[PDB]
Amino acid sequence: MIQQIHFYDIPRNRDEDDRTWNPNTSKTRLTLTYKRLPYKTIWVEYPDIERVCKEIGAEPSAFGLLKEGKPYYSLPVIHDPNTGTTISDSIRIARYLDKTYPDTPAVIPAELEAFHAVFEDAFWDTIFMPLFPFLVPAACPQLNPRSEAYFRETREGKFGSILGGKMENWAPTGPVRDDRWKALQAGFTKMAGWLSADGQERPFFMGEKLCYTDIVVGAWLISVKKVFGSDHPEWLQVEKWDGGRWSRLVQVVENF
Amino acid sequence: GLVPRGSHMIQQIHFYDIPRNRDEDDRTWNPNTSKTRLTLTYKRLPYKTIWVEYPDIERVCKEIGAEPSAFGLLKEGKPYYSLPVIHDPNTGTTISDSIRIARYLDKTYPDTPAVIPAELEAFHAVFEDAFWDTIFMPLFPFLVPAACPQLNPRSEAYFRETREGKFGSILGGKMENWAPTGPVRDDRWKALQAGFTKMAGWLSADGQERPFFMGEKLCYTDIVVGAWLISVKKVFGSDHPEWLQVEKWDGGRWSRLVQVVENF
Ligand SMILES: N[C@@H](CCC(=O)N[C@@H](CS)C(=O)NCC(=O)O)C(=O)O
Ligand SMILES: N[C@@H](CCC(=O)N[C@@H](CS)C(=O)NCC(=O)O)C(=O)O
Repeated sequence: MIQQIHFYDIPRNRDEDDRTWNPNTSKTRLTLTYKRLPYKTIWVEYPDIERVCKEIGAEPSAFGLLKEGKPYYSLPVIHDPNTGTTISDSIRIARYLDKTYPDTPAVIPAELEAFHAVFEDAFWDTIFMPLFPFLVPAACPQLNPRSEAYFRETREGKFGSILGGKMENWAPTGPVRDDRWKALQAGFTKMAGWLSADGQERPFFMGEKLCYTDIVVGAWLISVKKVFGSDHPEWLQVEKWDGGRWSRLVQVVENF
Repeated sequence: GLVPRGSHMIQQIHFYDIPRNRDEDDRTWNPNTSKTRLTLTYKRLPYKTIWVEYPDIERVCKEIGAEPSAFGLLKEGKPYYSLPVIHDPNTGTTISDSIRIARYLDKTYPDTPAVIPAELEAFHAVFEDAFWDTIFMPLFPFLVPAACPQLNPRSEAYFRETREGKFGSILGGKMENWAPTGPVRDDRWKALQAGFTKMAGWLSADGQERPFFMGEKLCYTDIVVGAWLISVKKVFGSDHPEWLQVEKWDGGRWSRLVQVVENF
């Protein structure tokens, strides 16, 4: 028995039972629940993140990734009162939870680190960029007004010219939305090919044992399902892609 | 009297390789066949090399029962027959594609050091796609224009035609225009540099400097990287100023990996 970990999450404008949504933060929430570690959520809205980080003393995760000159403060962040430690960046948190609690199933063993880093770069071009003009426009009006104004302005300032300016132009219903939906499906099919490269259909990257890179894929899937709604026609298609493999993974991480 | 018992020693595996225009001992060079050559020597299995020119590869593959490795890589409707191929007379089995060859050798010779265990298969296929983008495409306008004039005439014509016909249109036309000395070569060299630093960054993602992707143990993934570096060295020459530059990339990681695969 130990104290509840402090898990800093980003809310949308919904009641608390439905307030979690974010892809990156879900990596850590799913890491905590896989390890069955007790936690409480502490909600921080987008425009308050760096201030809230600076006050509890969590490091930034990257540098100049929004404004070239200043560090990038992000969620997830955990504070573990059992050790007094504050950790930011979902992968740094996972290692922390591996080392602090060896009883829990290890998620990122040393043997996985370089291959998972390969995956993060593969996943960026293959899944994240095809998915971005879908998830981001859809999550934006779900935020409360201050969060939406910060989310819209920062993400339009960064990905704006690469996609078509304002978020309504990213995937507008028509030939635009059709082509991007195609390239998103291709990316998931490419990713299923990695999983079946030996001629079999393993459930997880390592085989039957699950690790952090399965959590990562699940976190983004859980985000799309939470943001679109589990009966949205575009989520219902994702459920069927590649033999329903993505549906099986979501089932796995939901039942952690 | 006394009469021989039949020996049961491991017979030389037949390794099908692509020559260049040099004598026997400097005849290997190719990065894909090097994957399998290195897999054989890492496992310390006996093998002999059979030389096949590029335009003869398909005929040889069909003659010996080697399946194609892909579909439509050169002509839209046509199977792509490629080297490396081994034929193992110890089992009568012919295998194509460096990766399938690695699986066959792991399985058939289980007392040799394992190179592609099952728990690596999906991560390694991720790597081949990430490696294609960040290493292979930047490297292509350097390695192919240097290798091409080193081939025997029959392979030279076939290699120039097919590679220019497939890639030249997005690299400036004919091979002489892919990376000519001057700013074009220099900007492509920077892209290749950054590709390798991206790859070194994978290996240092935990803040440490593991020698191989897994840690202290090498696997098939390190062999793939070494085969491509060994090919660059063999084609450019060990004293080429550009090869000497690669030896100083990323704190010398690739030089150390080349050293590793050279002493298999
Ligand atoms: N690489 C980080 C990504 C964290 C991240 O980018 N989080 C975003 C949420 S989508 C954030 O909080 N950014 C702060 C901001 O936008 O101001 C991780 O995996 O933890
Ligand atoms: N990636 C596969 C394919 C290797 C491959 O494409 N080999 C080339 C040599 S560079 C080949 O034999 N191609 C024959 C041709 O171009 O006709 C493998 O590792 O075996």
